[PDB]
Amino acid sequence: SHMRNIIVKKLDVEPIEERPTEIVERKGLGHPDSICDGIAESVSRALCKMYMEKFGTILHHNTDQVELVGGHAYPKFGGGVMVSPIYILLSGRATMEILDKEKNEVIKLPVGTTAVKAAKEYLKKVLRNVDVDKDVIIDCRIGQGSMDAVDVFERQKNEVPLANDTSFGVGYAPLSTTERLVLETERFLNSDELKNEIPAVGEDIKVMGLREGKKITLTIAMAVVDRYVKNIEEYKEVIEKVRKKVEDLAKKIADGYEVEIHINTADDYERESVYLTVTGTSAEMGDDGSVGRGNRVNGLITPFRPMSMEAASGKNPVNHVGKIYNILANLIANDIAKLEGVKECYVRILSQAGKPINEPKALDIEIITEDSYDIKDIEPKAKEIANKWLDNIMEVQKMIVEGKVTTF
Amino acid sequence: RNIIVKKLDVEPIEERPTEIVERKGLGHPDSICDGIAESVSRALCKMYMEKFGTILHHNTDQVELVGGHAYPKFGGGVMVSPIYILLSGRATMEILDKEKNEVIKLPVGTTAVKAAKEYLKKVLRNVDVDKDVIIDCRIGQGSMDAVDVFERQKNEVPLANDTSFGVGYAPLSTTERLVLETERFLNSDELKNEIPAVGEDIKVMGLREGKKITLTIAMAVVDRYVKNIEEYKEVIEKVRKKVEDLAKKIADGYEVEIHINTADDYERESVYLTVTGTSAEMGDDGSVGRGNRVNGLITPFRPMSMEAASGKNPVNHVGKIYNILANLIANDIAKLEGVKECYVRILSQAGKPINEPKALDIEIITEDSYDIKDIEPKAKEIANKWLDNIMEVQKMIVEGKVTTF
Repeated sequence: SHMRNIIVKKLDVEPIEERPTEIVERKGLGHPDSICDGIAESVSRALCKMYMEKFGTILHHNTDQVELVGGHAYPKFGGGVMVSPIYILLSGRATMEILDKEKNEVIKLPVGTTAVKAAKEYLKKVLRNVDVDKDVIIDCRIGQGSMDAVDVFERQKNEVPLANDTSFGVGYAPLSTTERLVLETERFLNSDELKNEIPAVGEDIKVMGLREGKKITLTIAMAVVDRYVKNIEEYKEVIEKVRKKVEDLAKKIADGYEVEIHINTADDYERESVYLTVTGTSAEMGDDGSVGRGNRVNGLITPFRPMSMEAASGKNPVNHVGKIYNILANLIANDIAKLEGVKECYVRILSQAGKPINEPKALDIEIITEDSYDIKDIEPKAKEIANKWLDNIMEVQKMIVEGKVTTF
Repeated sequence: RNIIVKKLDVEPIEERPTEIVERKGLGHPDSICDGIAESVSRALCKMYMEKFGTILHHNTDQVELVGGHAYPKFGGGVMVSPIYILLSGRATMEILDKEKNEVIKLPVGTTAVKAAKEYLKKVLRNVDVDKDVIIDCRIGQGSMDAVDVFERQKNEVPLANDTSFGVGYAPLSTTERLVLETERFLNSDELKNEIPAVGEDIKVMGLREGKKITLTIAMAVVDRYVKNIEEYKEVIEKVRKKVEDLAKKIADGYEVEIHINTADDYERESVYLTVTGTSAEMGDDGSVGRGNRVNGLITPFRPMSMEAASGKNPVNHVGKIYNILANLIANDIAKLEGVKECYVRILSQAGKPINEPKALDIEIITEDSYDIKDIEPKAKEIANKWLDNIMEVQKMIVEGKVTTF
């Protein structure tokens, strides 16, 4: 009986698959932009766990500022050289010290050391061929603010925070064939199973998908680790080996479509100018990176779907509307898309400033129905799903801190 | 050429119930970074042209602003901690004299730091670039394979540096024009000279619901020009009236509400006061490609590209060229009779000439009682016209005749 501003509307347009063209991009884990997103969010999570240990609540912070400066290297067949380390600057702000006037005590939290440690551990986790001791410099200019113990006491209540702004979030489901193919391609090429078989495949993998009717062209930029290819011959074999595996993958999840696969199209086998790297990432020299310039929270870049321009990674998981709403929108859309009769679902949430974040000014649910289905039969199920997620909005916070949802 | 044209049968933008549009003004920390990034690129282009008569490889689309600290006060406050800015990205740092067998270093560092400081002085009137701002530089040499692609056919038609897409659309909706022109007006020299209290950090958000547009402005006020809270209120109300008169010009028929600095607390005198005219002094951070698209707007009800045009080289970086190109094509197609709305998406393939996109995608919402088959060939010609004159895009960018944010 709790009445929210939820809107369910029938959408009478062509579903995504029936539209003639589609363009989808994904920047893989080792791409400099995705490295920065990953670090930003890993630092946030680390700081959250820090605050939770000491106070049992999360204090205010935002670490959605991370700059990766390309290093210096000299790739060579058989093994190249890393000349200058990658430089990474951690920025943002985080609550550092707590002033307690009553008991006359001052607590200070390991903001800087936690941040640097978290960033370094994330790099070790994803980049197989980067020695973080010598190949990376992690610097930190995160602001260290103070806070009254009184406000900490209020935070420990863990009530639903009030929306500090009029902001929005957007999501949709399900993923189209192209979207699924782009996503799973990057995931597969960065899976441990494949790396074991083809160690030459670096983590800096970028996948572009172009659908023309029922034909999908995949264009892949794949950084090759030079110590695993002793000449151009072996380099070529890596490309064709990967190609065949991606062909097999496309036949599993995009059967019925015509699939074309292009890899490292900028290569020139004649001049021996190819996508060769020492560390398996263009972060080593070729390409710089920063936060919020790549994937959206659903892990994709989709100019045929609605996209928020806000960078979710590193944002305050407590009271940043944009981050929470973009994740929540994608969680709601995903569940509604499972409902019988729903072919396509779009969710948009708009906050009411001054009101709890789970009491939005408007939540729009647009549904393309399957044939012979009545939107009015779906609507009550859909509104229930939305209200359920809104009721459990604090659990969504936990999911983020526990890394159970993606921010890029 | 791979030019695709489609009729798009959806509700036009103005007829949609809800519309949200944002613009970050020139003084906003994110737009500062975008502007600095492009200023560095333009400067390096000029420097390379002077020494070699050609533009050498670079991509300075990386600028990080770490917020400083300040202490604003009625009549004039003071900075406490300087604003740290890091110039980053790629550039041709040196050339090898194979004949003399010596490396010759190019003035990238001095050129970049100078271009950065000059831009700040141009967009932030009340900043002291000596004590308020620190500008560091870590621009480095680009990879060997990237420079190779850049040099393969620079003399002919350049080869795409990468596989990327830009987007564009036309025309602008009433809400979009209102947001865009609101910021531009308040950040115009004519206005700021009239009302020196108006800082350049102006964020404008437009929320349309039906035929009602709520215009929300966050405007930094320069504290040296407001002696008290009363004078502060006078600035707010004076700007408000200016925006009202503007709304009557370009948003006739719409109920336009105007909210300025909604977080202000007049009782506690806790308002949007600044020393420098930017929230960069308030510990707020900024970086490149976190704000406006090349059309100058953030538009979730429109298609967008995540590529950041600012700082990228105007020679072979499709992430810049195609976003500018898509906008140019969209504008022309929108002029055609029968075209209500136009959407242009241009995809590259790394290694292929920039005038040979993997796909040049066009969508058109036709006016009522208009055939797409009549408009279709008109659209292709416009697209072909521009691809034939793709080198003019570089020219327009280097000559600073187009915005990147």
